[PDB]
Amino acid sequence: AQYEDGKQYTTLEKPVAGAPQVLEFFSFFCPHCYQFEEVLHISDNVKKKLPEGVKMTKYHVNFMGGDLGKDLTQAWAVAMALGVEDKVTVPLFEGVQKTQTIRSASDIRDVFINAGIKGEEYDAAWNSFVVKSLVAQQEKAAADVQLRGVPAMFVNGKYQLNPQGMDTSNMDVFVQQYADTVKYLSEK
Repeated sequence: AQYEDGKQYTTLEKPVAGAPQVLEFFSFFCPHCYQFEEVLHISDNVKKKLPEGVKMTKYHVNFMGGDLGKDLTQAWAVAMALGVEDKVTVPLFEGVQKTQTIRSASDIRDVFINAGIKGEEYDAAWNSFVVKSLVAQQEKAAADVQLRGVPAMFVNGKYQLNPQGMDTSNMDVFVQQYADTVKYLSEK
């Protein structure tokens, strides 16, 4: 066929029931993640090709960048709870990987303050049990699926994107292939 298991995707040996329809994992320490977000806009171009009714989930992971890696997972939980993902994703990536001004929880916080979320609002969110459960979810979802590397996308808890099996000579072509694949997997 044109899409083959082991080529553009792999199948999970141990399918994850009740998983989000399109589930994506990343880390602000992850260099391909930076690429995926700021150069390629993967999440975005996938959405543009998903059918009606399909929700997209994105989670941060702990296994990169030690202590600040966990801090980043909690802050992403804050971002999700407050609905400010789109206002912090870029300053977080650049603060971790470009300018390297993110070294502590306090620097993560500064990014939110600069993005216009209020101090009190952030600290309350930061400490809330709603953020605790949201952290728990991020970890649970990663745990369910063997997760040892990012970026990673899983469709219907069953299939995992395999970008190493796609051409990278042209970036636009890589994105569309990636996106079309998710759509195919989506419909399967």
